[PDB]
Amino acid sequence: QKRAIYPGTFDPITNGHIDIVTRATQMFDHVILAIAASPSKKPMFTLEERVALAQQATAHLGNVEVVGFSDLMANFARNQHATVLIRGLRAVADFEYEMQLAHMNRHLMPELESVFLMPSKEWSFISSSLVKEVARHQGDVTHFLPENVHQALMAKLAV
Amino acid sequence: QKRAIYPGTFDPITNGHIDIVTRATQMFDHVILAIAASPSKKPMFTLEERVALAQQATAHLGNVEVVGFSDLMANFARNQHATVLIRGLRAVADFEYEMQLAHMNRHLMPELESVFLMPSKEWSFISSSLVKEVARHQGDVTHFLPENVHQALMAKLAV
Amino acid sequence: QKRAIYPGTFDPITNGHIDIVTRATQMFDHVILAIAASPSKKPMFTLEERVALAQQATAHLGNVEVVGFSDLMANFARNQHATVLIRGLRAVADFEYEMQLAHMNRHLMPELESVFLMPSKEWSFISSSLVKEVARHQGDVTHFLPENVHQALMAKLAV
Amino acid sequence: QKRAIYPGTFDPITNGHIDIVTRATQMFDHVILAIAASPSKKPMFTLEERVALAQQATAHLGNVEVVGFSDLMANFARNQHATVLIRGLRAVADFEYEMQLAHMNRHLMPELESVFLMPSKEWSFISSSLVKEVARHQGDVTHFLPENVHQALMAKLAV
Amino acid sequence: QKRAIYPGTFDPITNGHIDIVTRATQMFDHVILAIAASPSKKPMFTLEERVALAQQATAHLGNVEVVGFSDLMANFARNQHATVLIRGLRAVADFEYEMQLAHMNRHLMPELESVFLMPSKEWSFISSSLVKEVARHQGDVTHFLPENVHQALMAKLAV
Amino acid sequence: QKRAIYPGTFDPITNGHIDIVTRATQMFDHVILAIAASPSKKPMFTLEERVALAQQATAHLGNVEVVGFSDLMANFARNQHATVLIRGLRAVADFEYEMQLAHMNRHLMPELESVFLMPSKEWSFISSSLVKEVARHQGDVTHFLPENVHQALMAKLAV
Ligand SMILES: Cc1nc2cccc(O)c2[nH]1
Ligand SMILES: Cc1nc2cccc(O)c2[nH]1
Ligand SMILES: Cc1nc2cccc(O)c2[nH]1
Ligand SMILES: Cc1nc2cccc(O)c2[nH]1
Ligand SMILES: Cc1nc2cccc(O)c2[nH]1
Ligand SMILES: Cc1nc2cccc(O)c2[nH]1
Ligand SMILES: [Cl-]
Ligand SMILES: [Cl-]
Ligand SMILES: [Cl-]
Repeated sequence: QKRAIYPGTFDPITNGHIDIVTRATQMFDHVILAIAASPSKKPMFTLEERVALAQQATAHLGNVEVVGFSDLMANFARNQHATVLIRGLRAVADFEYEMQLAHMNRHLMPELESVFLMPSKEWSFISSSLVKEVARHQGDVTHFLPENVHQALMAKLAV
Repeated sequence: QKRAIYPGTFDPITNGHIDIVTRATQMFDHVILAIAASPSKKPMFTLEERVALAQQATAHLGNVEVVGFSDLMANFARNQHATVLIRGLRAVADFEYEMQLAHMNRHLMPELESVFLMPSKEWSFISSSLVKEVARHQGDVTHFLPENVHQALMAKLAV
Repeated sequence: QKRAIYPGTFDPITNGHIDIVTRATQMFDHVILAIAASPSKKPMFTLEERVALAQQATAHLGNVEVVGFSDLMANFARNQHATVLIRGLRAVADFEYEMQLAHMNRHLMPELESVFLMPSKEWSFISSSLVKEVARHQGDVTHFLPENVHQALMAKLAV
Repeated sequence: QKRAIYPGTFDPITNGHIDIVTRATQMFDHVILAIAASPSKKPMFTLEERVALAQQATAHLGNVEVVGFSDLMANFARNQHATVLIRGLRAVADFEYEMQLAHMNRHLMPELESVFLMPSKEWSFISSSLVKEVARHQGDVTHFLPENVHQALMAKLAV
Repeated sequence: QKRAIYPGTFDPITNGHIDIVTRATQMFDHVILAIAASPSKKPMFTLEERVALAQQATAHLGNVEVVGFSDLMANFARNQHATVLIRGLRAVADFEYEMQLAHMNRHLMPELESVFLMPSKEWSFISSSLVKEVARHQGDVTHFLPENVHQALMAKLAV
Repeated sequence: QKRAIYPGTFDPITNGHIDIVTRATQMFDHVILAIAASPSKKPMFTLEERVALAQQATAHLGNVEVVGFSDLMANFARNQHATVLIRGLRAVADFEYEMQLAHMNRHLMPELESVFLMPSKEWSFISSSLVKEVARHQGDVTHFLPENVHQALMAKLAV
């Protein structure tokens, strides 16, 4: 009945993302983990890779649905019959950008309510960007990623 | 099914608060607007005034319950069987303090989720303290308050 | 007599920019809207496009002069006999970068005073970057741009 | 023609304030240095002390007028026929509070423009409160104050 | 050879403080844990209580010296022949205020270097004030304090 | 005996960097100025150029060692037997990113203590990026760079 969308680039999905979507499923009946194509960010993993990684990483959560999209997130939320948009908040830079996004999304879809969750202390200082940078220099990021994602990141960089 | 609390001092309740609680009622089945006694900040309105003002200002919202409390926010939420704690986010200063409170509340009550809502642009720059400061110095705050609150504030300041 | 420069990339000029330059004209006798070439930012519109867009968008303001430039803004301000440099302030990230810029410009031209204006609430959460991103995904940005700019942005993306 | 007000508590006026008001006088025809009674913060110097100190410290500026006021900043600016309100910006904490005040002042007096000036690097880390705190604890604040203010502060602290 | 001071009110000392001072002892030969009398903030524990609590809580650290002081931090560091001043950084609000203090301390004592340490994620969201606030309102703060401090806090709050 | 690493891209090294490393040498017995290859940032100067520039710029400091590296900084610090990692803190954006880095480095090398220094007021608003931008537009940056670096930057841009 209550449907929420959790959009992001998820390049790749981290334990921080896993924490947020898990909390979302404890709050709403159905959660769409929505992976934006984000070509402007030149992602390391293709959209199809990121969807598969997230599907495996969230298979244990019964009310999570992983979908990729290139639409405007506001339209995609409407077309998923979502009335809640989930984002995790990490730092001041996040907050300020999320504010901009939320006000734009409110303009585009006024009945879509943006709600923010604060991550666990364990994940409050990591990001996909940071994890990739450490991995690019062969540092150990097993603690920060789902097993399947760590394998795929290692495999990716080994090529 | 989902019970949420929206705690604060509400000294007095503003249109920013009304915006946040209205958004909350569109998200959750039952919202407790929880008014802290907050003696340490020496509020302008008494607790009984603040509760009465907030009840009148939210009477049109069918699933809002206005309740006073003097306990720790987490203790009151636990006793009310609430699993969601609503907070509005205004500025960076908000965010950092709310981050603190959220991590403390997660420690005190792990089954309580803190969710942050974003106010309309219309109310993004006001607070109870700013409204009181302007009104005390003979500025016009009509636009920022429910009618009943505006009347009570004028009466208060006329001493 | 009092001459001010309002420099920026204006890729493209938004209603937020229009608000700032309009306020500038209410404060100073002559305002130079100065469009930096900004090749490092790889702008969507060429400098000649951006100048024409801004000229049309500000034609109703009698004391606005639109000029493009690739010089150091401090030298360009001196060569325009400007003693005030206008910038609009939006978020914390803006403020911190504008501070850096102002201190550098003060080093380069000590008699050029940098003054900052805060935008209307309506435009406090938009930017050229955000508007382009929404438009790239076919979202409606008519509310955020001058008519001529919206047409040109639509036309640009339709190719 | 252009009348600007520079309001504050100036308890006491520092070289940071002198820097800001000096820059203002180079921008606008007439600058009112407006000293708030500010009883709620319990100032160290009385209003008559603060006005006298500021007058002496700005006597070399021909187009500065030092005036005390107890009204709302917007009410005083309106009554003084000022169309510019000067504020100095120091840090992020400044910025966010000044943003609030600016939006409130625009609501209260739309014909009043808030303009923000940036202090010299020399004064970017001081405030009246910090200076008083250092001086009270037997630290050297000579570098941060006009001579007349430094003398009065020593006299005050000798009690 | 290197003497460092770690000043604060420590009202009361928390596991965050213990973390910072422990890291300091691993960096410098001798660390003075300097407890400010700080009457202006009206501390919950007296100075003699705060010193006694901190001594017990740091007895396992061989190169820590706990000392009370009522002078300016810079004056005390000079008199203790310390050339390093330790401060912990928690949030953005910390950072900006510490930046101020550091620039003032460099002016007052140029031969004193301010170094900023970062607390563990475990303690990154707590402070003495937050701990007192939670404990006063019947919240569990056992995890955040040394055992001896927890006992003294309970005793204090039982009044 | 006490060994510290000061890592960064140093593209090119500025007087701000010189201030930080100089302060580091006043605090620790041996300082490794470590220049990260940073190919993702597409540096203006090659690693070998940046090392030579930094060597010349720090030749007057007896206990500075300039080394380039492409390793993970945490591993490089271990392999240099460094137990302190120095970073200068400039703005809020710096602080938030440095926090992320420090927590990651603590995960990778728990006995490596990250310590932050606040730069002199003179250099608190400059960066390699800003200096390059001014130089690209033929503005005078002699005040911000060591002589040898200014020459090399001029030479670079003259080609
Ligand atoms: C892909 C995408 N970028 C956006 C930016 C703002 C609002 C939206 O709905 C957006 N969707
Ligand atoms: C009254 C009150 N102060 C708090 C501080 C932290 C957490 C809480 O739940 C609190 N409740
Ligand atoms: C194009 C341009 N970038 C600048 C950076 C700093 C100062 C200036 O005057 C600048 N002009
Ligand atoms: C004394 C005073 N407090 C204010 C708050 C907001 C706006 C104003 O103009 C104010 N004046
Ligand atoms: C007690 C005290 N307040 C201070 C403020 C600035 C610098 C210092 O060294 C201080 N010490
Ligand atoms: C080159 C490099 N990037 C890093 C990011 C995090 C930690 C490290 O140790 C790093 N080293
Ligand atoms: Cl209380
Ligand atoms: Cl007052
Ligand atoms: Cl004190």
